[PDB]
Amino acid sequence: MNSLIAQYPLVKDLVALKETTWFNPGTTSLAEGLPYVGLTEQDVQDAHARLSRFAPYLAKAFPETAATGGIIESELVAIPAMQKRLEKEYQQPISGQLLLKKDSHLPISGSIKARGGIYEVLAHAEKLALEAGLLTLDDDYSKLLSPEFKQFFSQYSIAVGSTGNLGLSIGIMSARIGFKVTVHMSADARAWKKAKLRSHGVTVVEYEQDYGVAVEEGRKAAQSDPNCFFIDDENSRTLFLGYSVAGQRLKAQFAQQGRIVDADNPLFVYLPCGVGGGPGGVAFGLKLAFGDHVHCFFAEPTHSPCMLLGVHTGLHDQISVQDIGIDNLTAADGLAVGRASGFVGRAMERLLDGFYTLSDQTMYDMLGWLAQEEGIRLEPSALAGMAGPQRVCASVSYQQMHGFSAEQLRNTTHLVWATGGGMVPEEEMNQYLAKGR
Ligand SMILES: *Cc1c(COP(=O)(O)O)cnc(C)c1O
Ligand SMILES: [K+]
Repeated sequence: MNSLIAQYPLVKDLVALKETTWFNPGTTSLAEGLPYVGLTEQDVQDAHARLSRFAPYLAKAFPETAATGGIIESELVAIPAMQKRLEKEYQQPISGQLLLKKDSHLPISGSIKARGGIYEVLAHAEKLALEAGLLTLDDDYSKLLSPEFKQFFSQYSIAVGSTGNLGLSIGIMSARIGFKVTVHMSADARAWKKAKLRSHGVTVVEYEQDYGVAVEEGRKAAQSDPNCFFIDDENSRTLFLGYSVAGQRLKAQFAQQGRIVDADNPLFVYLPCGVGGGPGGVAFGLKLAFGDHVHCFFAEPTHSPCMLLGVHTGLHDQISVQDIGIDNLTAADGLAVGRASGFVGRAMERLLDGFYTLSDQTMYDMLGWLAQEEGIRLEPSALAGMAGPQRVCASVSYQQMHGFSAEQLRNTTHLVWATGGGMVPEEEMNQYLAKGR
């Protein structure tokens, strides 16, 4: 701990809550890193194909998706006005072009969890219906909307411990399928989230104290309860694969928009990081899409640097931020995770270029500037990636490490991955806007 600090001087900066940037000196080629992921392009394509089978279902189940034929995807937009504002405010040029991926605006649940969380639920539904002999892979999955199917899914239950987007996404999707669903939340969690889940028929259970203990107790009660599936965001490869679908979806958007990614036109992507499933899965999908020419960076609150700590020390989930005296208290509630994933750090470290932290105030400030400059309103967690471009462009050592020429830097695309905000009510959004400077 001080034993850690002695071996890893960077840990002093973390304990001091200093905004920190760590470039990974151990990245590898895609070919060299792939064996360690434990998943393949075929696994990723099976996820695309599964979401395709569900498209006719989703188009009917969630009519908000009818216009996209039941595909759950988000806009890729250019934010050059925000680019200029960031350059002005932090006095660091951003080379090339700044873009924003609006996972904050995915349909159904308005966050990145509309990828992994929804996918997990649909995969579970499909597996059950297939094993029951009620569905085949060639069926029109619209049939899952029937009263008979709703009865069938009601014979199984799903539970989540989440006060945020994971619970919102899993709850909404599971209730529509017809599972019995329970979301376990602290009593202090925002009313609008509980109202929303309840409006969808989700049972929201609240705990006035010992919430973390409550979730562990729920997870154990489910562990030996055969028809309850308690979501495990620390270990689920299915969540990870659901997120990874973003890689080819993004590649297709770049192609449509006429945007090149190659050795002479690198893509740098900046991904907010909680437990690591979301950014890790997205990063894996990106690497399969773009190979060595995409460079991914994870972004965490200074009060919650669990993945940076885990990868930097090589301890991964064997260490928590609380182990080094950091409080895990942050306005970035989607990122307030004290211990990294059970598998993402080891799976992905060879394929991740860097990890950095930013303070709550920095998130609030940028949140305001983005509303002012681009008219896009996000939750604080979804601004973590927005600091990334200037961390990278400021670092000569990173650039020399990878051998970027000034011309490559000029032709770089910087993509900030926005992860939530679209479903946040006006009141809460106004509160976020009031906190920036
Ligand atoms: C889920 C989430 C993330 C990333 O979370 P992981 O726990 O790493 O999968 C980032 N931003 C928001 C708003 C989220 O809800
Ligand atoms: K984190």
